[PDB]
Amino acid sequence: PLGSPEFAAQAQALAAQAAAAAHAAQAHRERNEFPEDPEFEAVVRQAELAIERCIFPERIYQGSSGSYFVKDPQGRIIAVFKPKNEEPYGHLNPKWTKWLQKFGRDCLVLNQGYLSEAGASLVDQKLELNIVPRTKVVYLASETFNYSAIDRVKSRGKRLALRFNRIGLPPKVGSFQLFVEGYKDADYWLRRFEAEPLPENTNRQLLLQFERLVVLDYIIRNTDRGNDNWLIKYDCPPVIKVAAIDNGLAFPLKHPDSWRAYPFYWAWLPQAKVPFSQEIKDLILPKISDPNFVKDLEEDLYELFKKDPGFDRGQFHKQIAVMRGQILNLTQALKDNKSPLHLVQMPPVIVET
Amino acid sequence: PLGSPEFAAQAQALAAQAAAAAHAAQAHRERNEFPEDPEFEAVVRQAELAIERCIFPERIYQGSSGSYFVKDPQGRIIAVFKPKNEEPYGHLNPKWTKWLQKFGRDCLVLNQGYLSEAGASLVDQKLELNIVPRTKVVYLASETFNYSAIDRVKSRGKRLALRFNRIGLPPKVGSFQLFVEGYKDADYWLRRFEAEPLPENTNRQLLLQFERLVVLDYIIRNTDRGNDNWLIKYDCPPVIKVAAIDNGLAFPLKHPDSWRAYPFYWAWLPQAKVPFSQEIKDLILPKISDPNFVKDLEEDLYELFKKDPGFDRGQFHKQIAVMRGQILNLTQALKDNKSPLHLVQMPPVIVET
Amino acid sequence: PLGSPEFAAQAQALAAQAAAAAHAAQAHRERNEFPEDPEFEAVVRQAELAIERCIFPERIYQGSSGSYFVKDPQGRIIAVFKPKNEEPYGHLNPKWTKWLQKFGRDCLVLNQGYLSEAGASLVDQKLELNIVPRTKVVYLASETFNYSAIDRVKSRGKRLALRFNRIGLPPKVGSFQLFVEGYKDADYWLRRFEAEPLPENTNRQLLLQFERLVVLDYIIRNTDRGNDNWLIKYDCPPVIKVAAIDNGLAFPLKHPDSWRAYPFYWAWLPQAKVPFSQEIKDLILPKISDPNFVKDLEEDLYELFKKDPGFDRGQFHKQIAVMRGQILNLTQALKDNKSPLHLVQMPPVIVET
Amino acid sequence: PLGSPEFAAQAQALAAQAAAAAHAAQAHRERNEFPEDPEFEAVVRQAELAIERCIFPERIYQGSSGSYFVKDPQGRIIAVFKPKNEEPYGHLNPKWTKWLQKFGRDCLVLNQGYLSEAGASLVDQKLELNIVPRTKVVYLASETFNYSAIDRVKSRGKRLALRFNRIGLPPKVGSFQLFVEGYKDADYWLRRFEAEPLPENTNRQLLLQFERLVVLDYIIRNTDRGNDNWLIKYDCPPVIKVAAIDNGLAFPLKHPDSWRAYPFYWAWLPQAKVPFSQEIKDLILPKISDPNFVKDLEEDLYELFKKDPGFDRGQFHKQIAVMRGQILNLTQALKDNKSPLHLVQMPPVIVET
Amino acid sequence: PLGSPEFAAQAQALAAQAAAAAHAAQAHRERNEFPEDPEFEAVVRQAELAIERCIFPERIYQGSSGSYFVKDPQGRIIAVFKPKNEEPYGHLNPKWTKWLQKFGRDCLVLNQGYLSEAGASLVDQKLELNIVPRTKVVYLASETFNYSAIDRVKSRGKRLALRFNRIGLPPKVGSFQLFVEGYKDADYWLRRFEAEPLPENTNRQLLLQFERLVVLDYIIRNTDRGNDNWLIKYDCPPVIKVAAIDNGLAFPLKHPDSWRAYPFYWAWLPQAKVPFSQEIKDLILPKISDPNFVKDLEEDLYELFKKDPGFDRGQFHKQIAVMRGQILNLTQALKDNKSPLHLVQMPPVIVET
Ligand SMILES: Nc1ncnc2c1ncn2[C@@H]1O[C@H](COP(=O)(O)OP(=O)(O)O)[C@@H](O)[C@H]1O
Ligand SMILES: Nc1ncnc2c1ncn2[C@@H]1O[C@H](COP(=O)(O)OP(=O)(O)O)[C@@H](O)[C@H]1O
Ligand SMILES: Nc1ncnc2c1ncn2[C@@H]1O[C@H](COP(=O)(O)OP(=O)(O)O)[C@@H](O)[C@H]1O
Ligand SMILES: Nc1ncnc2c1ncn2[C@@H]1O[C@H](COP(=O)(O)OP(=O)(O)O)[C@@H](O)[C@H]1O
Ligand SMILES: Nc1ncnc2c1ncn2[C@@H]1O[C@H](COP(=O)(O)OP(=O)(O)O)[C@@H](O)[C@H]1O
Repeated sequence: PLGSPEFAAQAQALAAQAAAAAHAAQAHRERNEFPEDPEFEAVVRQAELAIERCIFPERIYQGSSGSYFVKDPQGRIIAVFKPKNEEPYGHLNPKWTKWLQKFGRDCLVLNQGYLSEAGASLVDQKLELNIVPRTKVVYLASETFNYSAIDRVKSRGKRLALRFNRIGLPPKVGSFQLFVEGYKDADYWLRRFEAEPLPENTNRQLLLQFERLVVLDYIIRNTDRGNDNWLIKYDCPPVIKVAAIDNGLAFPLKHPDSWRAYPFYWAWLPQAKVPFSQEIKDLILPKISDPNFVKDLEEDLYELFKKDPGFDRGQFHKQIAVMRGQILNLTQALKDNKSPLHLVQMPPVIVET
Repeated sequence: PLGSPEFAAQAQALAAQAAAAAHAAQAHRERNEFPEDPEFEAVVRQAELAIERCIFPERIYQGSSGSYFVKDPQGRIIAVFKPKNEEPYGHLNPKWTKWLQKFGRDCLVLNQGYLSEAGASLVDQKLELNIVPRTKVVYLASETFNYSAIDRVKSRGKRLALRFNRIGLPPKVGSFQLFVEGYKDADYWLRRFEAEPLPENTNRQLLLQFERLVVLDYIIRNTDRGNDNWLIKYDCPPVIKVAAIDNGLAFPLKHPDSWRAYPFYWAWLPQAKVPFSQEIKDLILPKISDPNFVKDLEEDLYELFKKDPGFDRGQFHKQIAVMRGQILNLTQALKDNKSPLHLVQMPPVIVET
Repeated sequence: PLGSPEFAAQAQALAAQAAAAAHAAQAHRERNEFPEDPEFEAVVRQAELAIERCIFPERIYQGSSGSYFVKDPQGRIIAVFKPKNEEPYGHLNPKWTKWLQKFGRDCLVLNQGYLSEAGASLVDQKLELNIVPRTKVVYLASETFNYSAIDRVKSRGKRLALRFNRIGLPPKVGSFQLFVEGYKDADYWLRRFEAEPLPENTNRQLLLQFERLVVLDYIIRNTDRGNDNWLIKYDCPPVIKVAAIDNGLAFPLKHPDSWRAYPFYWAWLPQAKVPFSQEIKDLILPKISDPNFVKDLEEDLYELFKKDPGFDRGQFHKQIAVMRGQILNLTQALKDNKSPLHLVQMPPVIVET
Repeated sequence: PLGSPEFAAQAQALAAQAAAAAHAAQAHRERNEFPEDPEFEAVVRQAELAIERCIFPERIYQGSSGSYFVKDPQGRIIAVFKPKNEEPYGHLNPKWTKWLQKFGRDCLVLNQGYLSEAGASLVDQKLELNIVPRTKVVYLASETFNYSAIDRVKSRGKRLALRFNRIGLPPKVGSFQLFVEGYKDADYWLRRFEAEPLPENTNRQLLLQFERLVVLDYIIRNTDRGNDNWLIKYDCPPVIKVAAIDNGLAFPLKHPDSWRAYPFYWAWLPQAKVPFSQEIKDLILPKISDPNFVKDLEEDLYELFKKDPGFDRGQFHKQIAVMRGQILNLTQALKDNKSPLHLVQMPPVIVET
Repeated sequence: PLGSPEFAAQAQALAAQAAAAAHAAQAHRERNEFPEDPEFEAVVRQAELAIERCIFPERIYQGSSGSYFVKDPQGRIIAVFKPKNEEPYGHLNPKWTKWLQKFGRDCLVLNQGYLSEAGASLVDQKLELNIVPRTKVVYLASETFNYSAIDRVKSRGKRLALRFNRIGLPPKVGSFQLFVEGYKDADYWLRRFEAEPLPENTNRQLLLQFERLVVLDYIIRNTDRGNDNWLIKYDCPPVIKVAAIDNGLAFPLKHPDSWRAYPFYWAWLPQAKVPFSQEIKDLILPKISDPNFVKDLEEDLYELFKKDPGFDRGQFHKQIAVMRGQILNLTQALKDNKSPLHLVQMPPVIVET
């Protein structure tokens, strides 16, 4: 029916349903569905629930201004939430990027912290490191988040959606990282271990965890890893665990102008001279040296990243080019039984496809 | 020394000191000095003090999103603070006004609520009504006010001024109205009085207070007087007092397009039919019928108003033209022993100078 | 003669001579006169001389693309020259700065490397540290510098100035740092000393030098000090000397967004835990705690900085505000016999005047 | 399958492969393949090879700033390379052409020297003159070419392409003309011949070569032929050869405003009065008087020319119109046994199609 | 006191009074004062008076849409009022003139009808012709004029000026021409006279009047004189009078492109062949041939014309240049006892000063 009334009717079926799909996309996102990870989705519902019952995510007192401790309805801290528009460069929305070079010393993209945060977790899972607490992109509305004067006043009047939902403040997008319990700043424990050495079996464990951290931080090329920035959990009377937690500043789009800037702080630790174990070599090498694994990972990051309103294909390629370079270096250092310290000394490479 | 080296040196004395004055004006304002009213200034210091000791002005739960209960260091509520940039139209700063007509149904100016608030108090004092709690333009900085993401992050780092002041968040300008104790919504009491009439002596008092309210609300042509909006204080075992408290929406720049919109809600009360007393006639008439009193008042409002960044001489004339018209009507109704109700029925006049 | 023919003639004396001064300013700068330091000026003449005789400054092979080893007519390396327009952000000349915020993660100004370079030397002298080899702002023309295609072709034809000078390529402005002989990367020596400890008297010397480095790097808040970046000279059969040499990335305009980025690399050395000596306390404290010394230094930097075409008063204040903050911290740590390591741990302060 | 799923899939086959073709076009060009002339391609590989082994094309000392002597890995000069962006008007890239007339005295196009250079060779081959050394459009990257500050710094970091190529500096496009050995400035020999006349047989040879030069220079209407600009090779104890070498300024788009400007310098030589031989008449006439030969040549030049980013169809027609006019004049002078001198005296014609 | 406090105070006397003068100029104009002609001013007051008492100027039924019959309070027609903004090209206010040539066939200025109207009267008086009824530039406000929707609604609300004037609609500027009684279309009478000739004495009178018309229409170069356009008053049982009444389209800025367009319609009448009398020659020649009279007249028109908001000095010169040309021709034809018909046949001249 190439030019017939039967087809022109079908084209109008598609037209109006595609406009129905495009109208109701924002509501579909703000629903927070994770078919692929029900355990996480549960914790989000729990977060949403305490919000209704009026137990509000509270600002983190000593950290940044942009991060919140999400509480469950009982009162327990269950997650950390960092909203996109509460990041430092949260303004500058009318993308002003193409106007700038058509620059600069900056090596990170402008306002995609929450996506770095989420992407770190995504690389973690793909590599099976389990050091980054599951963290995903999530919508949340709360009295305690930083809204604008207009946003607040608009929201005093009763509003209803249509499925007769009440509408509070506009939900903010951000990273929602699962909170983990009984951990401490890596350096706190690290210096105690210096005073008291650990039983060699336990210490062998700490070292396996630490290697995983190195791998993760090298691939995403974290910009901001201190030794206060990862966490160690350790209880004596016997397991020891690390948690990689502050990954808002990774996935740069070029290696920094000077090598000295943005160092990996763990590279100065004595642990860093210990050559990579076999355990890490056959957990990681089978993956990162398969071109399909890297191809598949790149695409996972593409999907996650595109979500952002400000997404730029040009940037994403630059970002991936850096990562490829890291993967390359890492592969080498893994094949030659080198150590984390050796790895950070290898000259940075970019790989263009 | 009209073109000599002795004078050219004196001109450079003036140049650099006038630039020193213009540099350090913002710090001079944010200091909150009131030579003319030390009692008020004291309460501001007290507000500033609790801020340092970490007793923060808290958001008013049931009212608007833009208003805060300032507390003293003890915990007592001492003032209401409404910041300019937390008003509904707080955005729209790059004055976009001349671009609009060179409009509209709107009869109030855009973002000068705090000045209406302050101006109401200023008219109160000039007329000696003492129904508006002293309220002035004040700078305050606090964790609990609504700042932007940038403003917050910028302020985590230690900053010092130079007289080695610490610098918190940037101080906000707004209205700072003295809080008054033991009052209730005018209509709460008003309906009780209907059930229980008041002793005629007390009732005569309520009526004197009420006349003052009428006068104030008519001259500034309040846009937003409900009967929940003014307050009555009354304790039995014998004085009764009114408080005019929510004057953010007065000093319009034209009479509203339709007379029916923005009514004075007290005009429907039975009290409003009672003709103006002698007490009010010789408290007000000697003032508002002296052209110099009005001239002097206009200039007080000019000085207060100009403070605003968005101030517009064109608007201020329109504003004053309306007020003159009200004063005119009021003068008439006062000379002819008319009642508040009669007064609100008189056709609105504008007076152009 | 306020409006007379005698004065109008004098005003024309000034008009045409001020236009003569403004015409011939560029030639006056490109002359490289240093009344205040004849020893340096000599070395510049020597550099200019080898240029004529065709001994060309050669590109530094392993470093950056923007730096040249200036040779005397004999062949000896006598200076390092880094031209402004060969810096990384050398383009972007039509100042596009005000168009950007009226940003950003960048904490250094755009294209003022040569001035940081020169300013470091200027702070050195003022404090009498003598660890930075004298370095000033200098004009040089050479075949080997990176010119544009036009600049090169234009310069094949014979040109003459008028004092019948020949004109080669257009002279470039940059930093001209005196070359120092027999030094090596600080870490080269530092690790040898670890194998072989130094005689305690010599080692006490190394420590006095090192303190000076700390002081310099903290005040200008160098962004880019590695342990390959300063140099140690040491000959055994007994003095030891440091040279602070790569100061192109100091005088930031804000403390970096994250404390972890741009660390001072010497802070990890064991030397850094040794508390500040008396020798440094009475060489520096008498200076940096006199408000006039700081006032005088600020003005020296102002004069040097303004030279740049892109200079911005707004930036320069931000820059000075940072430095004041450093001076403040430094003063404290010097009074309390603290160590360099303690000093870098003190929270960064900004001081606004 | 005009609107079916089988076809929509095929359209996506084309879409993504055409985008793959368009992505990887620049890499395809920078490869320098000449199926049609393997002997030339070889010399390019040889040039590329010495570049890797670090034998760099060196600047031509006495000529222009834009030309380089390409060396093979042995050290021998094998080619002359003139990059497009090192031509005099190499800037002005954002084509600013249509903005200019919607002018001027200029009769050559702005920045297509390398194409004139290449086109001269292309006309040579088509006419079988063999006086222009084979010269084609070629990409080359080298330390010694004139790059920008950014281009240089960007290229210090290791980069890799993906077929795991290393990436040096960005390759420049230009003309790559085969270097020819043992030649001298035409006038050098020409004046010696005046002192010593040549054996009449040899001299008859010189004259056949010279006619070919005339033909070539007249058709492309070279703008810049001196008598230092073509070369004669001559060895006594017996052949003599000319080489037409500097053809960067031909293919004008109009005849010059004044006939006197841009003369053909050989027209003043005594040789120029000698009428065209039969040898040239039946080598050239059979060609240039066949309309198909001219049609075919025009299309060869079209293909070569379009390569340029700045190409303009409007200009190319004007260019071809001039050439047609020359061909016309030339045909005439060839039919009537006229001499080169007669030919240059014939009034310039333009032929529009 | 050239730079003293005594003078700076006097300069502020001038500043604020000159701003007082400039503020209250519009009110000063809208007052309609004619010191120089009290008889006219009276009739304006009378017009204003009937307006208040609600006897409104009524639209002229058969003429243009822009003209009104002003009535006195009794009901008698006393004047014709043509408002500027009711002319055909009344829009186009934001002068768009300089944007047009930096054109055209149009030979009149855009929207200055009322000034032509007024200027005709002004030329009449200066020459003492007394055929144009006194007409001046006048402000009037009336319900019946054509106002905009906004103008009307704005004016329902009571407004007062400050000398406690009420404010009706905004007053319009226009021409206010005295109405004259018992006249008829010139051609009505003219054709009757053809049937009945007039007594020769009366006819001699008609001819003197007619000459005056010719003079007036030629000098201002009326564009639009029909024979219905001037009026004759004639009563039998003995004077006869003409009235020149519709002069809205004179003072062109160039002679029309074609001579045939805009003819003087009286030129076809038989009267027009009768040579100019002595009476007109010594009433006009003594004037128009004195250069000072013309100089003085030009300045009177300048003053009148400048009033217009759209006034343009460039145009006014062109206008005066045309008139000078007419005066020149007229002078000639008056000296040589020529007739009106001869005069209109003389080629148009422009005279530039
Ligand atoms: N997923 C997590 N589980 C447990 N503790 C966390 C987690 N994320 C952050 N923290 C802790 O909470 C605080 C939050 O700060 P962080 O998220 O690192 O950003 P910043 O310090 O820049 O605000 C830190 O003390 C950190 O140790
Ligand atoms: N100066 C004051 N003294 C005492 N009570 C006040 C004062 N101002 C406001 N209130 C009370 O506090 C609440 C604040 O609301 P208000 O200032 O009227 O603005 P909104 O209701 O629009 O937020 C009201 O309940 C009012 O009764
Ligand atoms: N003033 C100086 N005296 C002696 N050696 C120097 C001096 N400046 C730099 N060098 C040395 O020369 C090289 C130049 O590099 P440098 O100026 O540090 O910048 P980059 O390494 O970024 O090019 C380094 O090896 C350094 O050790
Ligand atoms: N293809 C070639 N073969 C041999 N010699 C050449 C060739 N091209 C140029 N030369 C010689 O090398 C020098 C290069 O200059 P040229 O290419 O003519 O441009 P310019 O003189 O404008 O730089 C000249 O001396 C010329 O004689
Ligand atoms: N000053 C005047 N005195 C007497 N009658 C007039 C006067 N002006 C106009 N009229 C008459 O009133 C009518 C008005 O028309 P007029 O002013 O000529 O312009 P239009 O015909 O274009 O509207 C005409 O009939 C004219 O005869």
